[PDB]
Amino acid sequence: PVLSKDVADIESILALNPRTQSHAALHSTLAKKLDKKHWKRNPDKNCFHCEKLENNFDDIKHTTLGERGALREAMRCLKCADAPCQKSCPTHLDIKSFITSISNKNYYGAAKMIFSDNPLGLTCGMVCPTSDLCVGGCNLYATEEGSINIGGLQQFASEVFKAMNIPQIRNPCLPSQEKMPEAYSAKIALLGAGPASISCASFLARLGYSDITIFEKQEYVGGLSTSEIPQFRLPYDVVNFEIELMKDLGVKIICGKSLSENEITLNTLKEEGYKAAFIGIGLPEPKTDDIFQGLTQDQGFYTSKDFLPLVAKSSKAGMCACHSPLPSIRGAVIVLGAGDTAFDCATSALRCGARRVFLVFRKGFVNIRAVPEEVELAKEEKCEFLPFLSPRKVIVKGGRIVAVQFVRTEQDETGKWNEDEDQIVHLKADVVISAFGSVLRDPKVKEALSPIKFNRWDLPEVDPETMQTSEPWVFAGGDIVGMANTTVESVNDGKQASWYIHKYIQAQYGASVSAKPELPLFYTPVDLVDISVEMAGLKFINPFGLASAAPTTSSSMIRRAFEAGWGFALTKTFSLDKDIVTNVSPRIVRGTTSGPMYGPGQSSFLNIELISEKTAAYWCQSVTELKADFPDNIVIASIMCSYNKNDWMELSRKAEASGADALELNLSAPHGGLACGQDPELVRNICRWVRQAVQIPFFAKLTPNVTDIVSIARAAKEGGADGVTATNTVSGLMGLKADGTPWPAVGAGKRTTYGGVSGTAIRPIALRAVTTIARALPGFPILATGGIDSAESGLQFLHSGASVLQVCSAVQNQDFTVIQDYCTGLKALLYLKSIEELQGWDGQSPGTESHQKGKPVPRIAELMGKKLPNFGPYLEQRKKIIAEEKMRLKEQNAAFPPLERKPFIPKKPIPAIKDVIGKALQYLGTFGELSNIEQVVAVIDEEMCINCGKCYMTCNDSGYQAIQFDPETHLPTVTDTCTGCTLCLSVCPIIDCIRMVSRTTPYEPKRGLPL
Amino acid sequence: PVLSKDVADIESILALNPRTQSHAALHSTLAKKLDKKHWKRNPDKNCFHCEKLENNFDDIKHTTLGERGALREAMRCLKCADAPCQKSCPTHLDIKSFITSISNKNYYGAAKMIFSDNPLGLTCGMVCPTSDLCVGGCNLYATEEGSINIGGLQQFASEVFKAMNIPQIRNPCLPSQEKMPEAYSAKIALLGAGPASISCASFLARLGYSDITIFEKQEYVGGLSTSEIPQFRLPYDVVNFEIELMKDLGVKIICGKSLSENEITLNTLKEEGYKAAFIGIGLPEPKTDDIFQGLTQDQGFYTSKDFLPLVAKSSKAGMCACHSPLPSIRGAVIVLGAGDTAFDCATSALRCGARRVFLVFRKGFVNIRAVPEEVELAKEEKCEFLPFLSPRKVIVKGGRIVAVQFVRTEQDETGKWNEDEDQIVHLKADVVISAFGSVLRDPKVKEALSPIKFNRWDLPEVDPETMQTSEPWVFAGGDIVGMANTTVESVNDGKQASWYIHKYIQAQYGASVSAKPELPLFYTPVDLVDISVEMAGLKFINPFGLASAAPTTSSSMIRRAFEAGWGFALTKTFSLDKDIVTNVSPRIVRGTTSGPMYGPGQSSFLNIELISEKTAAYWCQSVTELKADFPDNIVIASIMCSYNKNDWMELSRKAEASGADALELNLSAPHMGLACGQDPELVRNICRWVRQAVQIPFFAKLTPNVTDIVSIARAAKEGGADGVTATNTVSGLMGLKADGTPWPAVGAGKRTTYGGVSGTAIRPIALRAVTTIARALPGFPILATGGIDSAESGLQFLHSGASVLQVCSAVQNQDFTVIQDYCTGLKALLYLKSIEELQGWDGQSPGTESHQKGKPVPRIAELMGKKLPNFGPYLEQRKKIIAEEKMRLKEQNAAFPPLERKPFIPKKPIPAIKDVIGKALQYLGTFGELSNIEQVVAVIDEEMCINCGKCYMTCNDSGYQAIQFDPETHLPTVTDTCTGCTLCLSVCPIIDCIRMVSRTTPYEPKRGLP
Ligand SMILES: O=c1cc[nH]c(=O)[nH]1
Ligand code: SF4
Repeated sequence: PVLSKDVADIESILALNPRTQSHAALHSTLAKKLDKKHWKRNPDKNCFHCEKLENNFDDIKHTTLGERGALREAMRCLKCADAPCQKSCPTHLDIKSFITSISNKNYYGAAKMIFSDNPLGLTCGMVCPTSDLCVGGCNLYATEEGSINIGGLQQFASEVFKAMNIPQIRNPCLPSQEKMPEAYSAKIALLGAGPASISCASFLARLGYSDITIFEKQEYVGGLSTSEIPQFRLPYDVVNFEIELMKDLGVKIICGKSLSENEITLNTLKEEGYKAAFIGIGLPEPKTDDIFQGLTQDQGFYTSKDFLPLVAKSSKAGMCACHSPLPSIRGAVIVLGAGDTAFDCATSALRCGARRVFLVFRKGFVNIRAVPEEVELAKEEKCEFLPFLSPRKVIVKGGRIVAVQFVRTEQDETGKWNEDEDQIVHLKADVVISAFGSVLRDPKVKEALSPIKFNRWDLPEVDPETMQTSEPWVFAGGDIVGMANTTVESVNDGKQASWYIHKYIQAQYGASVSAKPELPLFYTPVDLVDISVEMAGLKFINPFGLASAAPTTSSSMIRRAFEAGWGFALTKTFSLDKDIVTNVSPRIVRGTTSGPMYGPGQSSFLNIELISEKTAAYWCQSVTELKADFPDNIVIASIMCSYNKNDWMELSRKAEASGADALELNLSAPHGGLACGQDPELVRNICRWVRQAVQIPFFAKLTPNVTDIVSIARAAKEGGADGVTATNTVSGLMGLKADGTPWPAVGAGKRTTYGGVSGTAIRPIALRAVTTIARALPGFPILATGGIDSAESGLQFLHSGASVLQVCSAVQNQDFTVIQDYCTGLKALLYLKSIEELQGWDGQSPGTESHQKGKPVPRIAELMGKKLPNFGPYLEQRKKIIAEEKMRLKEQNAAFPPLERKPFIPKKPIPAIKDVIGKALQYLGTFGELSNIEQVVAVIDEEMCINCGKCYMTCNDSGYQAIQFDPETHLPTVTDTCTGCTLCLSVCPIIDCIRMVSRTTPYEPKRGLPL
Repeated sequence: PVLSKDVADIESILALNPRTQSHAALHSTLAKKLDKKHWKRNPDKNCFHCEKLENNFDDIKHTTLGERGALREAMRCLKCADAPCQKSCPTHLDIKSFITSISNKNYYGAAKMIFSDNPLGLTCGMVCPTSDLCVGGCNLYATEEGSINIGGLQQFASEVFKAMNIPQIRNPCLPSQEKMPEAYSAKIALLGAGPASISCASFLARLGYSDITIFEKQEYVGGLSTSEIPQFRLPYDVVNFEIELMKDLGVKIICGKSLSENEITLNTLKEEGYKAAFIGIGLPEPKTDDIFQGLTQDQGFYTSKDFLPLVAKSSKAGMCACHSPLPSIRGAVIVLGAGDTAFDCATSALRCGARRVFLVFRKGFVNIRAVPEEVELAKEEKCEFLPFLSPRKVIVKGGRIVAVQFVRTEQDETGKWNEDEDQIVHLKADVVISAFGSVLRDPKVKEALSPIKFNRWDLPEVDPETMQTSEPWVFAGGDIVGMANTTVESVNDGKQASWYIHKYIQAQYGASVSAKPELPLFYTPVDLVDISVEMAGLKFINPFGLASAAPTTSSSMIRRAFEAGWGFALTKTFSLDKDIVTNVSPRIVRGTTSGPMYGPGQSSFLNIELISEKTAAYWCQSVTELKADFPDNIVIASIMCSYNKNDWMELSRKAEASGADALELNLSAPHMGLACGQDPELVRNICRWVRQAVQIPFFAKLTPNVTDIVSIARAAKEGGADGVTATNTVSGLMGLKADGTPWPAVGAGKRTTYGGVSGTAIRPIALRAVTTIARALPGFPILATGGIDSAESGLQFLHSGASVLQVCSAVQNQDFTVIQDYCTGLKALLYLKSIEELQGWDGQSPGTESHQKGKPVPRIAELMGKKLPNFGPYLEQRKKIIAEEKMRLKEQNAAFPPLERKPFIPKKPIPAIKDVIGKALQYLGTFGELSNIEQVVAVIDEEMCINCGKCYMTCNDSGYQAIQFDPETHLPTVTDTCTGCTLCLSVCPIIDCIRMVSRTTPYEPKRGLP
């Protein structure tokens, strides 16, 4: 037949494959109106109709991220200097550092950063009104694509850390507590177990106090995070996780005991030997309207303090022993108020069965107090909003509310709010929920706080810098102070107080504290992991070092790198005076290797820079200064000579006499390829010359621009080198302007020369070079360089036979502080190798569960395998099915078993660096050692698919035409003609939506004709 | 001194540099509350006052993109198969293709795609309610980051094309005007110069009709795009630009003529010899309420039909000859309605000086019919919204409105709407604008359409598939038909009608048309540019071909590539039967060369694939078939043998005998490396054997994995090759999982071997190889391979000395249709070299100018030199400066210097491919040939800066500590210690914010010691 034509079955496979177009298409406006329905993803503006939410407490946050989404968004962040988002965070989170960690897949280091400054970091990531806080200051607001989703990123890293089930540990800088000063045994009382006291108690325990007790009124802990914030925004297991992290530090919590006359008072505390007290009881009473006096829940009237804890008790497994019936809230519901309380009452009422919800405001839309994020959740669930109304009468008939009468409110010229008596509204409703806010109005609670001063708002007065009340041993924070209105500011109040409580207690025991506040960071057992490594007789405190490059232009720069934590550093390559060089400009440019993406995370640079412009005398003196000040940090002098025996011995002896721990020989000088590093005989002789001249170890820095880099490495070993640095830059031309001129272009003539490519774009070249050397010359020390930009990629190089890791381009893309990310990331990766329960993870990445847009898909029988993509009529069918399950799960009200949280324990010793070096090399082989019997095929998880057809298009025009793409559902199916080439997996936007599995059917290679 | 320590001056410059912190920070809640306001970028929820907008008609669209933002968003689009965004677009725009073109910097090809299906492509990008159309179908809605900004991308590409000032041309597929059949001179009339008629006339002109007249009532053209849609959403120069493209086709517009019983009627048109008519007059009258009859504008009452045209005429330069004043709208304004019209009245009233605006509507918020995009503009400008209110009477005192009395409305059991007489709102107001919608009511207009049938809605009845009325020669579309809600649906109405008008006219002249409607595309002189090239005695219809790789796995794929338009193709490498290979799996994986970014635009792939698993007989038969069916497309047979003279001669003769235009020798076989292609002696011998065996040209495919690729290129030439392909893949390992297992991992043993890296990550290596071969062997044909993914990158290889361009990974990332992007993009790059007025562009990219969020910075004397970043109290000061000049601009009032938009003409010959090949080599040389006297320094454009400090951080930890970063404004300044290394420019997220300029102060290399 015609071999180069598709048979009919393939032609039909290809039916939806893209084709070039020679005419404009004709589609009538009516046909287009009818077709639009089928593909619709987003809310339909014409839908007056809210879908059913009864008993549906699934996550509704727009900000929740999965790993795929988190990685994309962390890479987008500019990671700014002196960042304005951190300025705008009330707990001063180092957002730049934690987002950097996320971008490098170091979720532990990110979470550690987060919890060091905010012990409720996961709660805050979910509930912070970021548009009025950190995100409000984000520099990327100045771009069309907009500000960073900081809260969703914070939530993601904290959720991953929660899943690792690692405990908090006592501050490892402290002495053993037997040898702590008596002052740290002072009895400390905190009142109320909400965010403020949890934060305060956490920071005090970090400081070393061993007798800290939170007295909580209720039977449950967590404050409003537990009793009122809905489960569909803040899951209760988050609160429990943060509480258990506190209790890891020894904080005790006693429920059932109140700050109140005839119970706990400041007097009883003092008489019982408590030395300090923190008041964190919040605002316990609802703000009331006299109009509603006498109305009962039986009639359908609630305050927010009645209603929200009723919903929480029935929806938060682990709050009570009670399995509360969800309140039956049938009919029309009036919610009064314009803060967070009102909007959570409105969405919660829908979960209780409300038919319609009215949010009524005394003022206008311009005056809502909740942030636009929280408003949007009520708007998208079709709550109705009624401005400029003040309630006047409630109509009760038949024992139940049937209506509320309102009057119109207005402003005048002076801007005073009047009520117009003749302008009334009669609104039919079955349930009324007042959500005006909260107050402190309990005389017995205020009496228990005698004798502290209260202000005009009848709240305890504090110094806003120290949180101290008018009694020096009594501090206060959170909602009770009437300044904070957010979880993060309540957390910050307790943070601020902890330092000055510490100051006060220490002073009572006759001890001073430092004038500069110094609260400890957050620690786990991961931080005790040893990441030192020995190589060629040198001891490295960690395997990360600065390559000989632009970040080591000046020795002052190395000094700051050592102060930041870098384990070692190379000098910029230097030479004898007679070889002094002069740079041109421009000389370092961004790579075009990943398209027109500007800013953070450039995939390469190209440079036409020479060796150091600074003198050997400068470098030799600098090496002596750096080694005197940083004896545990390895300093390697990089040096270059022309092919001259006297020159190489003179220079190498000068560098050794300066005190360098080792030398690195830059083999780039030309001679007679062209560079000495490209000729094995020249490399052997240079190494022999240097070996005769010095006694300290030295390493030959190899170029990758050679046919056989193993032969160059072997030559250096034969000549006496103690190791090799693999590799220098790859020779390239980065591109041309459309007029043909180069970049970089030097002078009026716009000239250039070939430069060196660095960064992640050359990492496959460097990894292969390290691997081939490590396999051909086993045990010969390798210092790796080329695209290392994270602990994860560093570990790939260690696994491939490198002992230590040089970095340049990742610092050019950022700054020296990436070292803290690399060190915490390597500790975490090694630590997790000891945890049996996490063996399904890939490093710090949890096994990918079936999810849509960061949220797990409901595991429902009738929802699975029914060909229901997430659009058009199929989505409405999924909603129906989800709604029907939620109702079924209601009529049977069992299942309250929230697992008790217990940390995982290492089951083997934590590997050291020496344990992982070279351990991936066994998997490498020749092609003849790869099985062609054990073939695979692709398989697609339709629940994760976002219907783009990229797998189909890649198999059609780059593969085997083996995927069926459904014209109505846009769901792909791999068929039996798959060859397992794996291109589809490689182009799919969803991580792990496509998997390769063992082929179970007979396999025949497609040969076209016989043989 | 201590050389390794910073002196006090440098320690001061480093003050804001990041440092690893040792402790948790202490900052009181009060202090944080005060400091927050200094850095604030976005709206403050606590601010209830509108920022004053009087006479401010600057663009307020959230969707507008500059080039930097457009490139990011276009790379993000998945470019989907059977894309649902296109299904949800009423004009069926190929969104996948035009967005692909933008991502490849081919803005001409994008614009051509847009205007091919939508002749108002720029208007629609600006004003489409995309959440109810294309964007509402976007697959990326299923991701956290969300749907693609399709309209903003459409707007960006069309705006660049508008700036190129290139005209539309007559359909080049048509016969000369001389030889057109008589039917195409039929006199055609269109009524109304709005979107519907502009579209219909445009498509009729494309089909070849030469006598098309649009009759417009007003003295201005463009319909509601001109008369009512505000200048701050749709600038008038967009309308003018789209009209002039239509006029390029010969469509005539006559203003001051109306369809009305006493002027133009269907009868008079028939009497005058018009053979077809299209009714596109829209809905000319406002819908009114009895409650407002008698009220004048001087009493404070307007309809939207009265108000919005007054604001348009005053704010749209060139819309009228009469310069006219902005309406005097003072005090509180009530706008009645909840559609597009009402929200435009509300925002336009703030431009006229309103103190307060109430949008009042009779149903609830859930009932608002404008799209959320439109609502948000009024909300962000602090308009108040009053639901459930219906007007009952207007209070007039002293000759002017003082208040409107409303009654509350509600929804009962049925859902039917009631009015509550006892429940009243007395709302003070000085101005009332009714924006209830629009109707056709004029009896003289309706009588002029006799005798076509109207429907119960009192609108002309049409067949919804043909747009034909009850009279066969009269069609209608747009708002007048009552289906279209939007500019794009009106455009599509005219597009639909044009085919069936064409069908009717042809049949009236005794001619049939195709059973399948076939409207022509949009054409410009760019499309006539010749991009053919000769190389090694072979003629290539274009320089783009498929590399020997996975896209040529089967000859049926090469067939579809040729049908798509690819100039040439390589077979997958094949061998003799005895050398039959068997592939393993998995064997092709995504690159990790640009981090964890999945989906489109992978920066590399790695493969451990072998040569073809299909036999020589299959490939030889297939080459014969392909050369039979595509004689003008070049087919190159890729072949490989072991180091055996008889084998290479046998296989090359078999491929030659099949009809291959040329052979490509794959030198990857094992025999200073282990592959034949790594040793010049072996390459020279292999080429010699093949040269003795065959007479057609052959090319040696060179590996980059060699010390000196010139040596193996010269060996191929010495052996008799007619050229070389540079280059094959780079040897690499793409990475390991955290447990040490590799990817790809083959079998239960999880084994791998070294693979070949392809894609954009290897482009610097391939460009180096091509340029160095072209300099060493001048004139020797080079076929380039490695990271070619656009016409722009292809042109870099032609400039580097290649003649033709092989592609693999860009197709793996997409599909065969990228060839159309490559071809139009290369035509555009060559065409633009002939346009003197555009010499300051870089290819298709206009010269970047001061912008923030892709919107031009106002060049006002008071805003500049004045250290005002776009945040906190500085932003307030900027908006207070801007607002005062807008008021000053209300008086310093000009609108009488527009610009006759005349297209740029080539003023030099358009280069052929042969004219550009090798032209970059003149700039390449040794390091010694670079000047070290002509040094540069960095300079930052503060108006474009977004205050991230990345320049500062890079100079601090990778440079010369030469940048000051201000602690209060977060603005950087380059100081005199700059060395011009250029790292800061290279990391800045804003294109062209940092510039390198010639050093003017004395230059001294920093030596450390003397
Ligand atoms: O060895 C060197 C010197 C300058 N630039 C590089 O990339 N490598
Ligand atoms: S990197 Fe660019 S945007 Fe950022 S501060 Fe520097 S000049 Fe401004």
